[PDB]
Order: sequence, then C-alpha cells, then structure tokens
Amino acid sequence: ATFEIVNRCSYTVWAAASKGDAALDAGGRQLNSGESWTINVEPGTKGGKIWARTDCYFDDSGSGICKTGDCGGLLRCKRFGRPPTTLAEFSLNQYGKDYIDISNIKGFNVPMDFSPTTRGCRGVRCAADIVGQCPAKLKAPGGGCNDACTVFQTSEYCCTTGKCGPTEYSRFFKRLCPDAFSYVLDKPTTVTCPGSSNYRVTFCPTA
Ligand SMILES: [K+]
Repeated sequence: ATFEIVNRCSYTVWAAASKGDAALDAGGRQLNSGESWTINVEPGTKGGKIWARTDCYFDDSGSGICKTGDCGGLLRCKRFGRPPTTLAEFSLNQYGKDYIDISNIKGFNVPMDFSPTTRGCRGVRCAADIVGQCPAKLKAPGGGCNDACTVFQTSEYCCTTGKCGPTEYSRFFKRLCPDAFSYVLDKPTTVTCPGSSNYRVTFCPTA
C-alpha cells in the first residue's frame, strides 16, 4: 500500500511509521507546514501505526527527544511512541480486506484525517480541540491530552482483565471524536476497505 502523509498544521511535526518491532519505510521524517511524505508499506502488514511527534530535537545522527510521541529518542522509529499520541492504525491484506481506524486509546496530540485515496470505503477523522478542552488531570505538560490508563494505571482504565466499561474519561474523547476508539472495548469504529487500497493521512485537516 502507498500512504501519503501530509502536514497541514501551521507547525512542524515529525511523522513516524512503525509496526512495533520494525520501522515502516524510513520510520520517521520531519514535515514542515505543507510538506508531504509518501511511504510504501509491505502488503500483509498487521498492526501498523502512523503518528505525529511534536517539539523534537535531533542531532545529525538522528538521536534526540520529542515532547509527544517519542519512540526511544530516534528520528527513524522502530518502536511505538510515548503517549499522548493520536494514532492512525491499519492491518493490510487480511483475507482480502484492509482494516483502518483512528484511536485515542493512547491519548491525543495532533488532529488527523485518515482517508482512502482509492474507491470502496470511507475515511475517518478526529479534528476537535481535544487539547484545549482536556480535563486537568489528563493534560500533558509537554502538550497533548493523555488517556486515563497512562495517567492512573488502573485495571478499569487499562482494561487489564479484558472486562471494562466506558468511563468519564473515555466519554470525553468519544464526545469530541465519535469516529475514534476511546477505550479498549469501544464499539469498533474500524473501517473495512478493499485489500491493497492506498491512503492519505493528513495532520490538522481543517487547518
Ligand atoms: K484540524
């Protein structure tokens, strides 16, 4: 699959793409306002994620730190990023179908649209001012709005036993972004696309 990742924010983001134990394509890159990065993701990739990182510093060897979404201090991410991170998630070519979603399960940092550029399905978006409205206990100094599992580490918020319900904190995310996952056992907002679709991930889509 081809993913075009576009930064429509007025600020620089450092995009990242990983499946948890390996980079996808180059794994990360700086995107100034308006810049686009096209990556190729191998067919059959399960559990891929794309996210933005904010307020990064990197030296000439690609080592440093970001205030949101840092993946162990690397420009080119091999692992997933530290919350809070709005997540574009996908599994490709699973029995002839692609599955995509946006997730707020690891919090929110940057607004995002995740849309197919090929026919046969619809896109999803979370573009509300979650950071501005974020409850005080979830607000991350670095920027962003953490999920309640990250902050409080309870079995209920983290759904440790595979049994959990919605919470005041999950309902906050869901009210502002109904098409994104707000907790582990949320009614799925997963979209099913034809296998081998192509996609566009746009940061700050209403900017
Ligand atoms: K936006």
